Amino acid sequence: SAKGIDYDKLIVRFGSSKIDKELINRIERATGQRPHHFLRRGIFFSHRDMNQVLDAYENKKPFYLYTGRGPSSEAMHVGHLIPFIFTKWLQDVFNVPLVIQMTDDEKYLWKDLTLDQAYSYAVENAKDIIACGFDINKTFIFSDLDYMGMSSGFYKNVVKIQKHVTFNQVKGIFGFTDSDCIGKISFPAIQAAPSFSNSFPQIFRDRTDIQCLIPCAIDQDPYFRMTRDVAPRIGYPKPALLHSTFFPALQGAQTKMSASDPNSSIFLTDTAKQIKTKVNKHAFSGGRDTIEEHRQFGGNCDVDVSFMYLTFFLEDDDKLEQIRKDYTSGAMLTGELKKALIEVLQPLIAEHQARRKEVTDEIVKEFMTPRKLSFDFQ
Amino acid sequence: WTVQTSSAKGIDYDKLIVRFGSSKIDKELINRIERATGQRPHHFLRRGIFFSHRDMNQVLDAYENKKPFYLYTGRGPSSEAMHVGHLIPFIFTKWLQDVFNVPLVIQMTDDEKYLWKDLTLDQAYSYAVENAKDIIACGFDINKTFIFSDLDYMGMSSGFYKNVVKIQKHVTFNQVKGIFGFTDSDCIGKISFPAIQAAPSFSNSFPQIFRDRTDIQCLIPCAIDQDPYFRMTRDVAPRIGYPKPALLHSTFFPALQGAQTKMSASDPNSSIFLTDTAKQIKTKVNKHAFSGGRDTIEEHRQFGGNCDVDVSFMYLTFFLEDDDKLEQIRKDYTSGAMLTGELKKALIEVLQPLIAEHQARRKEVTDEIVKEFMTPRKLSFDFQHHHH
Ligand SMILES: Nc1ncnc2c1ncn2[C@@H]1O[C@H](COP(=O)(O)OC(=O)[C@@H](N)Cc2c[nH]c3ccccc23)[C@@H](O)[C@H]1O
Ligand SMILES: N[C@@H](Cc1c[nH]c2ccccc12)C(=O)O
Ligand SMILES: [Cl-]
Ligand SMILES: [Cl-]
Ligand SMILES: [Cl-]
Ligand SMILES: [Cl-]
Ligand SMILES: [Cl-]
Ligand SMILES: [Cl-]
Ligand SMILES: [Cl-]
Ligand SMILES: [Cl-]
Ligand SMILES: [Cl-]
Repeated sequence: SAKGIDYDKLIVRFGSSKIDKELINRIERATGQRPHHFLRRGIFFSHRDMNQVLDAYENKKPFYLYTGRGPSSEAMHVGHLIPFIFTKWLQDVFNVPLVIQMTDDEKYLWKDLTLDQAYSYAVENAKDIIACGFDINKTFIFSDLDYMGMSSGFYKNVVKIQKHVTFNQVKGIFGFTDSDCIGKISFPAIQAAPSFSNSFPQIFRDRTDIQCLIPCAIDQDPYFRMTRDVAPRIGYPKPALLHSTFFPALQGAQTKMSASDPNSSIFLTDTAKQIKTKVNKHAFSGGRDTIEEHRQFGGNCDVDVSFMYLTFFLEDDDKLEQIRKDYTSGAMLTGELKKALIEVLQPLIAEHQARRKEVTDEIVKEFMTPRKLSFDFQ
Repeated sequence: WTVQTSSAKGIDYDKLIVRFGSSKIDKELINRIERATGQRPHHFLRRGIFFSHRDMNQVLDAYENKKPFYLYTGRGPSSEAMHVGHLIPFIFTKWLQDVFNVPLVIQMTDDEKYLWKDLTLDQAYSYAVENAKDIIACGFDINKTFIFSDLDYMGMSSGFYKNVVKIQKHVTFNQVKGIFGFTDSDCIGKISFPAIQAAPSFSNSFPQIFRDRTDIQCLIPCAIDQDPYFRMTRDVAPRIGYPKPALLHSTFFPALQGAQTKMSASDPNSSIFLTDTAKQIKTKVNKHAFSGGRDTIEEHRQFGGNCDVDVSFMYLTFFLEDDDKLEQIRKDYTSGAMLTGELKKALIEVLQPLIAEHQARRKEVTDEIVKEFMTPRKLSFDFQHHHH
């Protein structure tokens, strides 16, 4: 479907629960802040135990944030930023510590990479993540390869989890086969491990009762569905989830943007010209065949990739609505909608590149150094 | 354990060597060890207890060309209960360390036991520490040996987990399915554990001790039941740029009721535990050690005893140091001149001081000592690793 995938159905067959006006109102109530547009516009549409997190936050109880990034390469696209942009907002609004897993071991196992390459992509991607604005005093960005060997609790949990997840379970959840290397088969435990606070003793005082909130693209849910199942089996609380939709590929919402097909992506390193070019020449249009027909029948926002992008990056709700109405009425031609998006993306990407340029190795190193964060858990 | 576990003579090891594709330790190899070490080869070697190997000549070539090599063996801490059989590989390894003068690495697989058994991480780990005491009691040099818990070292090593992952990358579920008989129903922890046992075969898993060196020859002494793990390790090694580990296989220490089984810590009276009192040792031998003697004393004087099925005699071949006395007991038992009671009495006079001495040495292992042994650190050996 050109309308993108059916998320309402995805929620159902996934067992998650939808983020309704009720939950969005509570989030605004508890925080006293207007909810981020990702929630208002349905971009972050699903969740698991978000009310629990809210209860905890409601009663001054602690909780922490956790997301990850598979460093497949030094090239990242705007799609990759969505969950991070949101996680950064969550960190500022709730003012909690954040844990960001860089699965360099995952990509070593799955791709034709060297340990050093994989590790090197984590460090490089971390600069982009730091460019999103995370507070150096409230966030630990770690590489699985490095951290496994310098944590008195990370591996211990990986093992616990490994004892409670069978090969059948992962064949059924992730689709592994008898031909997959043992590394792949047991990897899910690595990604599940950061859901438990005692995986990070340096930041949590050996405590294991701290609520964990995991914001992520819906495609990561199977790992945490599995995590939540074992949490009780090993005496730990279930991590909560906040699911986001996929950022659409240029060719159409039928697919999500993917570094695999570079033609469907707008990279964080693309020049202003390349951005303009990819949008004009490749962004699927919900507009009409001829401009005459466009003026007459108007465009279809529900399948127009450029409009969808504005939904993610145009913050002003009024300007977005105006644009929706004028495109739907024909008052605006896809060429203008296109130009409107381009004027939003170019600065968004240029600014990001400017931020990235500021994060030095000394800075990346501190972010990645296991340490006590400016929080007290006693 | 597959063929011969029915015969009273125990497993057929020469037929096991062919199956496993290993090499038999013959007189040439034994004499080469003697010439290379300037020592009389340990009796386990002289008597065929350590009968098989893989690349031992490679280790010897390296040693003779002044190249270095290190030792690697391990223990699965199923419980605090260790028996006489568990000492065999350690006693031999301790001899290998003194004789060749090389660093030693000993893996305590608490994670393996946590995976396979009904234990808590703290239990498994404490078993590692306790067992570590008995192992230290075998006389290992604290300046030449590093004993580590898996649960501990994994989380404090810059090279261990990396090698485990490299190994995990080159071993398929199918591969371990056909080697260890794993199945779709096992936990993922087990499926991949073989990589944990494989990892210490490579020197860069111990950066502190070998200074990031990646080419140091490794010798693994163990009971043949551990070979599968290393047939696998030897396979992946080249695939990941590392040298293959050499091996020295030992036979199984017999269970009291017969060489049909292997002495297992599960059967309290199938073994002579290191904690047993003099009286308990005496009792176990006389009452439970399968006899190769004849049904009646008359048949015995006429047709003599059978040393190939007699458990007490098998134990003597493992612990009676004096070759001549062992032969005399063998000759006399076979001729029927000696009764099983007398043979039994000889073994008891050997086992009691042995176990007594071990229990006494183990009492000398203070908390601080076990800690230093398990603390990653540079050992009394230097390795040069130059590069720009
Ligand atoms: N009946 C017997 N007769 C003689 N020696 C025996 C007997 N039963 C056990 N052993 C030796 O004891 C050590 C521990 O083996 P476990 O199976 O307890 O422990 C285990 O489960 C191993 N996977 C632990 C391990 C980890 N890495 C290693 C490297 C080499 C040898 C062993 C290991 C071993 O040295 C073993 O050869
Ligand atoms: N496995 C994810 C990265 C990741 C690890 N942990 C996470 C937690 C939340 C979101 C993503 C992650 C990927 O391949 O991209
Ligand atoms: Cl609603
Ligand atoms: Cl309400
Ligand atoms: Cl690839
Ligand atoms: Cl010979
Ligand atoms: Cl033999
Ligand atoms: Cl058990
Ligand atoms: Cl490799
Ligand atoms: Cl008589
Ligand atoms: Cl140098």
